[PDB]
Amino acid sequence: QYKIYPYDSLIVTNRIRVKLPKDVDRTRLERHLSPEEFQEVFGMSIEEFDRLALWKRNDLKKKALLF
Repeated sequence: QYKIYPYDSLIVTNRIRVKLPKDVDRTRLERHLSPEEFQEVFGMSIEEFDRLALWKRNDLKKKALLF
């Protein structure tokens, strides 16, 4: 559905090093990050995300330096 981009480059914390590409969204960047990376960068299991709601996925994303 989307293009699996690198978390190291996707992380806003690297905004100083490099900026995000053009073929990437900012509203739902979660879909641009692999499942193993999302659960590895967040801490919980990938299953938790799917079980959680959007509002939650968004909040956690920002905390993970995704937004």
